[PDB]
Amino acid sequence: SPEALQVRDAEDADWPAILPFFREIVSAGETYAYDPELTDEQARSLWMTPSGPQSRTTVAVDADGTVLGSANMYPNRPGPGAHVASASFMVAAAARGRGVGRALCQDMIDWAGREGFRAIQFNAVVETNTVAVKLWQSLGFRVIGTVPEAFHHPTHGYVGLHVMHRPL
Amino acid sequence: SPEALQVRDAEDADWPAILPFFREIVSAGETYAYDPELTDEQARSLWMTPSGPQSRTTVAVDADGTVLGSANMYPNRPGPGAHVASASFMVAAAARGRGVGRALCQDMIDWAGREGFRAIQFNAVVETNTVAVKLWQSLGFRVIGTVPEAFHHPTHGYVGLHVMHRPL
Repeated sequence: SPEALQVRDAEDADWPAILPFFREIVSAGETYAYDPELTDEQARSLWMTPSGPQSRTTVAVDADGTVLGSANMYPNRPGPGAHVASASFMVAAAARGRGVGRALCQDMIDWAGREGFRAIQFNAVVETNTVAVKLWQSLGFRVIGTVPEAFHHPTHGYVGLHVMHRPL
Repeated sequence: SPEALQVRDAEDADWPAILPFFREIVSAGETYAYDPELTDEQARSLWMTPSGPQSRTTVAVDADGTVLGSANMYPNRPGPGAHVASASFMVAAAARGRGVGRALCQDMIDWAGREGFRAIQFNAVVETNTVAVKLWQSLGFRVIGTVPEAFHHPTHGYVGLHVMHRPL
């Protein structure tokens, strides 16, 4: 339920529940471009946020504490680009249609605002991932442009990658 | 001269000549967003291409073998995005206006073609860097879109970052 769902900072102990989401996403090959052969520990380094720039990892949990999804958020570029945040999202297949993506992204937008960022950018949103596209649009993001044929989809062939942006 | 200029694979021994270019670019803060405090060896790891995916680092040299500039080139994204190449360029301040950027980029386009890439993408081209923008346009790249106010320029304030693309 919406009432049972919480987005909170990820704890180190949540990583084993997040890892299979990552593996599902690489296997499906429909939403994000990753190296297919990362170690568990390489994936953890990319996803979990170590203490010490303006970065965070969250989990969405149900009322039993079961992890349903996760987000991480960080400056999109360093130095003179660091005022623009970005983020990535993973939702458990079993948890789709429960508003988990929306909750994670809204929480991320609230975080970016309070942390002083001026905007949020998603560098590559697969154009066939229309659930994500439409969800991000509903949360204020727009397509800046689309790089054509930039992603090989297993069913739809070479498809575009949107760059999406939201001011804060 | 054009005749004296060669683009060739970088040798390990060229790195000390390339390092100051990197430092100049970070210091000026006008063209690329980098962490300002990378070690020399972190910069080398980011720039020089180790053996073992579809990546290369070049130097432009004069007839005495003096390094005038450098490029590196690689897949823009892994896995299902790996058919799109990207690249970065650094030209010595003292070597500007000698066609070094053009030579490095043409060589990169020729490489990407022979290595089988389907396109080239530049993720972030500062909109005020019009020498680069116009040069890339002259070599077939177009602006896909511009992320507004994504880069803090020391004179022009918050300015856009173009995403640029060329088919192969």
